[PDB]
Amino acid sequence: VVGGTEAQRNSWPSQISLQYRSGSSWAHTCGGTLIRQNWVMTAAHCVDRELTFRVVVGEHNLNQNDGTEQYVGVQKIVVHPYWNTDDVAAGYDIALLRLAQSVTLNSYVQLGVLPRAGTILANNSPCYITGWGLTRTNGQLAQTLQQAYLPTVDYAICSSSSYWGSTVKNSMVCAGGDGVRSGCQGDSGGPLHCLVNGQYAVHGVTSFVSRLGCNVTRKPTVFTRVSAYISWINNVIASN
Ligand SMILES: *[C@](=O)([C]([N]C(=O)[C]1[C][C][C]N1C(=O)[C]([N]C(=O)C1=[C][C]=C(C([O])=O)[C]=[C]1)[C]([C])[C])[C]([C])[C])C(F)(F)F
Ligand SMILES: [Ca+2]
Repeated sequence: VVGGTEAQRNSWPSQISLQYRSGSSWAHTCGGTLIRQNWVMTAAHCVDRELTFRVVVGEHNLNQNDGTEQYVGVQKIVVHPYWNTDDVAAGYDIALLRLAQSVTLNSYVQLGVLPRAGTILANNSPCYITGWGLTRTNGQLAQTLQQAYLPTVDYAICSSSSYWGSTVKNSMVCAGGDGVRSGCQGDSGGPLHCLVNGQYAVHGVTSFVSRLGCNVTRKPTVFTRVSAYISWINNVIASN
């Protein structure tokens, strides 16, 4: 997150860290959202890769023992069947991960609230991106979980030529584009939390940014629209 602030440790309890094995160690690669005690929602591009993964729930600081983490294996990966490798603009950038165990819930570990199917946010709706991604274009991961306020940019504006044009589809959410705040590498797969009728729900799965940088004016961060995939999600869970 470029232009982030440190999240309180109990603000975003559905955020997870998706990590890959690196020798003797584990490295954060993507975010995700805990959606069942044994299921995580992330981006397809995070997991359509030759890596071995684990999930950390109750994670705040990637570099320090928080005393709240649960570390769990990834047992099954279900990428959306219409995802195309290395092709974010074609959409379908979503995957579900069945965890090797069911995590226990607490103020640091909660299921993400998902929107009802079909729900679309009014332009300029209040949302926060969260994650440990780069804090500057070509920078480094955050240590502590970051948040940034990214108001939505509706499809009509976002798909206009001054914004993303035809790159953006109606199965995506755009948010931000102020030139200061954005997602950046390592935020991918995490939640976009939007406040509607007094409740935060996870409306987006972080997907991609501009070829010119992370924080680029009129190039909002782009997310998979969760509410377009409710039936898909439910079918995967029910079949696995
Ligand atoms: C995420 O944390 C990360 N996402 C990305 O880096 C994604 C994954 C593929 C590359 N990518 C990008 O965001 C890149 N953009 C594009 O590849 C792209 C831009 C424009 C168009 C188009 O048609 O208009 C098509 C593709 C940029 C250049 C890095 C963050 C940024 C959410 C992780 F991948 F894990 F790093
Ligand atoms: Ca930690």
